[PDB]
Amino acid sequence: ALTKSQTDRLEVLLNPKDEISLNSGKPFRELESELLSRRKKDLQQIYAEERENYLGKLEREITRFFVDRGFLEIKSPILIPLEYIERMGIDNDTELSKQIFRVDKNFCLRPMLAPNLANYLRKLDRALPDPIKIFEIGPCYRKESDGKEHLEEFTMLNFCQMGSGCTRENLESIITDFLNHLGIDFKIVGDSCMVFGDTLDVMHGDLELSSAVVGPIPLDREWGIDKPWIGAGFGLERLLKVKHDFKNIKRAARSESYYNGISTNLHHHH
Amino acid sequence: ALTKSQTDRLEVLLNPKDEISLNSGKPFRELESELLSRRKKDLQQIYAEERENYLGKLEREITRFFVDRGFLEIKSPILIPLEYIERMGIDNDTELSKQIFRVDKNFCLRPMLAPNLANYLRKLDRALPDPIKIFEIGPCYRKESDGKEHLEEFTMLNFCQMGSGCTRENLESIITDFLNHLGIDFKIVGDSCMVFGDTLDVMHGDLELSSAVVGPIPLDREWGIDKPWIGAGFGLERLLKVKHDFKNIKRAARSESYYNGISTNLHHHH
Ligand SMILES: Nc1ncnc2c1ncn2[C@@H]1O[C@H](COP(=O)(O)OC(=O)[C@@H](N)CCCC[NH2+]C(=O)OCCc2ccco2)[C@@H](O)[C@H]1O
Ligand SMILES: Nc1ncnc2c1ncn2[C@@H]1O[C@H](COP(=O)(O)OC(=O)[C@@H](N)CCCC[NH2+]C(=O)OCCc2ccco2)[C@@H](O)[C@H]1O
Ligand SMILES: [Mg+2]
Ligand SMILES: [Mg+2]
Ligand SMILES: [Mg+2]
Ligand SMILES: [Mg+2]
Repeated sequence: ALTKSQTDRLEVLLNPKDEISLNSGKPFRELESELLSRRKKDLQQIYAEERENYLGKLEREITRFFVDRGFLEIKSPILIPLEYIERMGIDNDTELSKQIFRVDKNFCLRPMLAPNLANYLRKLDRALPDPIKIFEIGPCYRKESDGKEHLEEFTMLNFCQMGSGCTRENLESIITDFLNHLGIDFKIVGDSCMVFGDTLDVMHGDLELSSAVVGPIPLDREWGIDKPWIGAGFGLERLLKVKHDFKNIKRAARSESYYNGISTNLHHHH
Repeated sequence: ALTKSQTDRLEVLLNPKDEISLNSGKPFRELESELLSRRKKDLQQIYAEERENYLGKLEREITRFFVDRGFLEIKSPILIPLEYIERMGIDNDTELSKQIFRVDKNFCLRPMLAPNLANYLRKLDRALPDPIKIFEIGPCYRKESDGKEHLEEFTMLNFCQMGSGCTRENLESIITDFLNHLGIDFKIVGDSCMVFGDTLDVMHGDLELSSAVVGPIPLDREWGIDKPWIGAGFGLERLLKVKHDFKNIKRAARSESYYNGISTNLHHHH
């Protein structure tokens, strides 16, 4: 019989495609040696052939998709003023407020892309023709209980449009074209959150890929926005989790422990 | 005569290619209106044509260069254990130690990529053939006096090789092939730093593009490295500064104030 420590170690080395059972009586060593060989060969093939990191590669694929559809690529600060949190309507006694990583006294790691993108929409409206279409991909941060679907350090895509064409129909059509491009099935369900109000959540089974919003909303005034807008935020690690059938989202994260979902800890267990 | 406030505002709107003088007596308005028109047209053309962010585009170009030359693309954590700082030989009473953004009690924003990459080298050595070649591009953080050449939030490339081929000659040859690819002239000068010891600094005039190291070094033991290695770190914003002849590195940074070196603040000054 395998101990919990042993079972945990074999789970680390097991990949979704494997058809190997941890409950069929084989000694821990036979199982560990088999899996280590498979994972070493997996890394050897990546190194010999493509050499691209899944998170980087997905960012690049997504970037191409939105640039080709007329959206401006944004790269904004990750370390942001703490004041942006308050101004997003996140009161400091709320749950999301307790998820913020504070830095020094007056800054934080951004938990979302929206405030920076709201500032870009306002500013670009002075220069660009209608409709204004922009997107950003990059790191975001939230203190979490984690579990299998949450990370403290994750990667968000947020695209948005402001001016004409900002209807629920167009928003759903963009989401549909995007997830069709990635080859991911989904449904849309109505939900709500404290910050934006009513949302359209993009679901893969019970897993939330995205929350999306059809503006305008009352918050807009605080960011100097006064036109219709639509936008959606997606977690890249969640997209990878679905695409590669990972059981735990940690396999898709920035990590020292996994590379393209393959364990980097290829020592023997004792 | 222009006030300091006026001169500063016009400097924000001026771009390197402009042949417009702020010292030839024209009223502030004539100058401000001219520059605003140029910058709006610059943004309009980016939006109509390419839509790519310089920092993102450069990351993608660099990634392709190193992947095609046999280096594995790494995406590791930005938020790292504070203990990694100590173990890099950065004592807490040193100057670099005072540049660290601490997060909670036991973490920090990484000020460099090396510790994460050292862990990857050690781990991948259990799986990959000689030589092991890896690189990472991403955000790094240092409290700075700033000025025209430093940012608190910047983007580093670090490539490294471990095993065979880890000579000064090969390191210089990679650096040369890389900067030749980017179309940037440079020289190499010997320097030294507290962490790695003797370095080879890659200079464009008086501007440091990179520090590079030929190992092994005594620090290696603390990271479980015991083979020869070579590596170099480059700032992407510094590369952009040179490529686009920016006067201030802030034009190349993740920002809400500049997009591809063009001011996003296109209001009228009073
Ligand atoms: N902990 C953790 N780990 C992994 N993935 C995670 C995660 N937490 C979230 N995700 C993934 O991100 C997606 C979106 O997160 P969310 O909390 O549901 O939604 C928001 O953060 C929100 N900002 C998304 C965009 C809403 C539309 N708003 C917008 O476009 O604003 C644009 C500009 C503007 C105008 C006025 C105001 O702002 C999760 O679904 C998950 O995948
Ligand atoms: N504040 C600020 N703003 C803009 N750009 C900045 C900046 N500070 C630095 N830069 C740019 O980064 C380049 C490198 O920074 P550095 O301090 O000179 O050098 C280092 O950080 C160092 N880690 C670079 C790599 C050295 C080689 N080491 C390595 O490859 O390790 C690999 C693994 C290993 C094995 C054993 C131990 O580790 C600046 O030149 C500037 O452009
Ligand atoms: Mg949540
Ligand atoms: Mg949601
Ligand atoms: Mg320095
Ligand atoms: Mg240096």
